[PDB]
Amino acid sequence: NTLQVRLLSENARMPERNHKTDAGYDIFSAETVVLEPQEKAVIKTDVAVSIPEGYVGLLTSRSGVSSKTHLVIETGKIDAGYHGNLGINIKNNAIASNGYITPGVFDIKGEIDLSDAIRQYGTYQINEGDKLAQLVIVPIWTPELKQVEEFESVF
Amino acid sequence: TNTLQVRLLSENARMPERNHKTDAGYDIFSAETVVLEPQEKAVIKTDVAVSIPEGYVGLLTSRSGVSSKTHLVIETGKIDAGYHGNLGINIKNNAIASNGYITPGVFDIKGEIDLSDAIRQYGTYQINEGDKLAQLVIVPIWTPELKQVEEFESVSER
Amino acid sequence: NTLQVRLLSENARMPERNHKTDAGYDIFSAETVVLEPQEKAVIKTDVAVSIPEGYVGLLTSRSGVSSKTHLVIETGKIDAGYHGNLGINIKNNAIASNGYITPGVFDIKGEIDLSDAIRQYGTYQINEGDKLAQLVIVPIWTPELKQVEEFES
Ligand SMILES: O=c1ccn([C@H]2C[C@H](O)[C@@H](COP(=O)(O)NP(=O)(O)OP(=O)(O)O)O2)c(=O)[nH]1
Ligand SMILES: O=c1ccn([C@H]2C[C@H](O)[C@@H](COP(=O)(O)NP(=O)(O)OP(=O)(O)O)O2)c(=O)[nH]1
Ligand SMILES: O=c1ccn([C@H]2C[C@H](O)[C@@H](COP(=O)(O)NP(=O)(O)OP(=O)(O)O)O2)c(=O)[nH]1
Ligand SMILES: [Mg+2]
Ligand SMILES: [Mg+2]
Ligand SMILES: [Mg+2]
Repeated sequence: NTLQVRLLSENARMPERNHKTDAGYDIFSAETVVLEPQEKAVIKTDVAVSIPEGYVGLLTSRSGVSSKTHLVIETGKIDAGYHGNLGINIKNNAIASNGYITPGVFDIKGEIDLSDAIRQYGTYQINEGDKLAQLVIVPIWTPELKQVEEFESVF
Repeated sequence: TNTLQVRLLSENARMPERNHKTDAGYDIFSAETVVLEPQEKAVIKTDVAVSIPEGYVGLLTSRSGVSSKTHLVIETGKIDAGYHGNLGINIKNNAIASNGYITPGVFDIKGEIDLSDAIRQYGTYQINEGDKLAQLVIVPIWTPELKQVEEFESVSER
Repeated sequence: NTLQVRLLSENARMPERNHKTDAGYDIFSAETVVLEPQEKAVIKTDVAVSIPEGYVGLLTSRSGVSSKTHLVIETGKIDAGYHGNLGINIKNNAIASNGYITPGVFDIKGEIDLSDAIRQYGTYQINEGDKLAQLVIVPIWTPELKQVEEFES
């Protein structure tokens, strides 16, 4: 069995399962997005996948990025019927600077890069080609629902 | 197999929906109308019980639309097999303290503004009874016996 | 049908499957960590597991802790080939105190316990041995990727 991947642009990058021990496929950003404190965005990956029916994709966060930054990704559930552009549902959860601006910006590693503008402190800049998320595909059970008045089994 | 038993617990409850055979989960609806102000938490009653078979888990989780377009944050709940109680949606309005700013309207799960009966704080969401708020995705699980060891041995692939 | 578990210290505790009908294994903290508003930390469990290839661990939250407190755990993905100390990626999401301090601290149950110092309000204290998270293991599909110009059946 094989999983079809379709690159939707020149900025897209084939997801990578580097190590046979890895559970997921490394997902890359396909755009450069500046994300200020408390701001939400959907980072385009320019990647389409054709997941077979009987599975679900979990487009989810990386432990490193999650633990070292205020970038919060909401785990996306990829259906078999979705052949469109995979988006990373992200938010910069840092508190508003209320004024403090510095000539640098934070990256997904937590380190500081030189920036084109003097932007608010706690601003992250997601660069094109960044390992931003991972895709873990798991089998699903999708039976038919039967309404009963009582079950036949026993916070 | 190929059947999941569902119990509607009240007149406000609504049968979960698998719209498309291509969908991975079942859409879950709210069984109550809840006003939720900034930074407030609640557990939304669905008035729905399910009987998940042994060897599986339910993931009561968010919808991408609601999550991306609003400040409504659902913490993905893990529904165990043998759990026949009311499924609750673990929700929080993650909007910032609106200070004193109040408007005659409230936000819905779509992000749009509705006219309200009271003048509430800006960023207040109102979850309406019957709203498609979350989805239930059922996944198989591995629940082996645990063996404490001093050192790990290699293991064959699944 | 067995999973290898290694306890890495005296503070460690064997994960427990609560009713045996349950899907995950309750994980306990092996350390005492005081966590103030908006602070992030990785709570050591001092427990290693060897999950075989073809599975993923979901180190995720408990509904009680999650719904009753401001403690936010990001679900960690435990790969096969990770045989190290399992860490709980946690954050006290309580709002920045205005400067308010009380002689007590909040617990993972939401109740107030007396602490040795007068700390900021909304500060949580995770105690050694606290049932903090659970581990749910699910099978995974890791096929080979084939790039296409257009999708087929
Ligand atoms: O909360 C966590 C998350 C991950 N882990 C482990 C499991 C996983 O195998 C490893 C991190 O893997 P991820 O892919 O989730 N993040 P990252 O890509 O940053 O780590 P690495 O560079 O090693 O691949 O650390 C924990 O112990 N606790
Ligand atoms: O973050 C993402 C990115 C993409 N997607 C893709 C994959 C999925 O199949 C599709 C819709 O997923 P949801 O069911 O979570 N969105 P929603 O329920 O709000 O609307 P709809 O089901 O009508 O698309 O969009 C996400 O779900 N989350
Ligand atoms: O959001 C929800 C809604 C319902 N439930 C149900 C299903 C689950 O079987 C039951 C308990 O789930 P958890 O183990 O994750 N929470 P907790 O550990 O606090 O409760 P318990 O002591 O029963 O294990 O509550 C959730 O877990 N999360
Ligand atoms: Mg990784
Ligand atoms: Mg949907
Ligand atoms: Mg539990």
